[PDB]
Amino acid sequence: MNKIEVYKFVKVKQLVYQLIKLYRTNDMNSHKTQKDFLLNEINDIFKEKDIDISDFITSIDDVKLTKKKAEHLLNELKVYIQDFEIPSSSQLEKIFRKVKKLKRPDINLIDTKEISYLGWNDNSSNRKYIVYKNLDDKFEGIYGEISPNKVKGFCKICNQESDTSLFLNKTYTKKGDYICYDSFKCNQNLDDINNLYEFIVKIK
Ligand SMILES: [Zn+2]
Repeated sequence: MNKIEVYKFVKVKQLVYQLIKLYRTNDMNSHKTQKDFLLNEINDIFKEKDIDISDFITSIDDVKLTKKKAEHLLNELKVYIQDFEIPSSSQLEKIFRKVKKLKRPDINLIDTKEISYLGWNDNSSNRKYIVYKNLDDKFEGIYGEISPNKVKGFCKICNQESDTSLFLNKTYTKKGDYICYDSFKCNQNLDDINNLYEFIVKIK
């Protein structure tokens, strides 16, 4: 309501580092239009949700900004992040109703302001489970086979280069693609939940 999704925070962060790239070019005269662009993208992410960010905007509009100063201010923003809600045991069991033996994720390994989706591996069946909220704000889930033999490439969820493996959904006729073996690393890269929805749609 007065907070933002984890994936929007990843985007805000990506925009702040882009500002630093511009500042690294010692010629803000040529890059003024880009600067105002970046600043307005960050602000709009908060305007949508009625959060006052005219403050952080002022703070970051400074050619002498660097990583450290940015990170502190960004960490101060973490307070506005809508945490990922992890389903109860019965909700999880219902999502994966057909799975008789369901390995649960380790809640100690999970920071809920750092995930847009919950992805965890069951190495004993070479499986990955993925849980998320859909467009109607309700839980969905999928699982599939993922080989532990990783190959470097573009993850088809977050679109970045990572240690990836082929995730095969049942849908046999198998549908799938290469994704981050480690979904927690993926979630640090994922700047648009739509990317996950489009992956799901194409393999489901
Ligand atoms: Zn990824």
